[PDB]
Amino acid sequence: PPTLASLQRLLWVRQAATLNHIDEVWPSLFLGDAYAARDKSKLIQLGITHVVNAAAGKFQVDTGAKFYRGMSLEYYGIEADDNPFFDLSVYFLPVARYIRAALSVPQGRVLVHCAMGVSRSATLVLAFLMIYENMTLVEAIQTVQAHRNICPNSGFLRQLQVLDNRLGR
Repeated sequence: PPTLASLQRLLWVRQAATLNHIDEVWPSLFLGDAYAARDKSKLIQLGITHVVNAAAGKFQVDTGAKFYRGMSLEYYGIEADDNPFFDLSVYFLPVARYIRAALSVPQGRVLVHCAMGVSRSATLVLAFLMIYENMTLVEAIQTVQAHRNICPNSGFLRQLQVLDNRLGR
């Protein structure tokens, strides 16, 4: 049973010098930023079939279904703030399920992005791994963090612990 400090330490202890716009963090599963989000072309390259906008909203990364018009891809918008007091966890299961049914598609290649792809979307990716890849939070992080610097905020971490916990039992 880890403490917060241990996770944050971990989140610190393993971080490369730079951060890219997108990153395959798991087979057919990408963590990206809003730049990569609107990078229609690389999207094409990568063969993304599903975009998870965890920074969705007119007041945030307002890409929506319309931005991808003509493009052969499906969209999920989650109107979340990167605030410790924002309950991302209410999105934890449904998104795990969304991402799951996608990757279950042969072509299934999912992008999960927020603004900078390190916290809000990072977190939703974590939960998915714990929930559907049989991982734990630390394992999730070590796995994910092998390809992309991440750092869910304290409250998102606290959110994950709880999830780790429900799953422990």
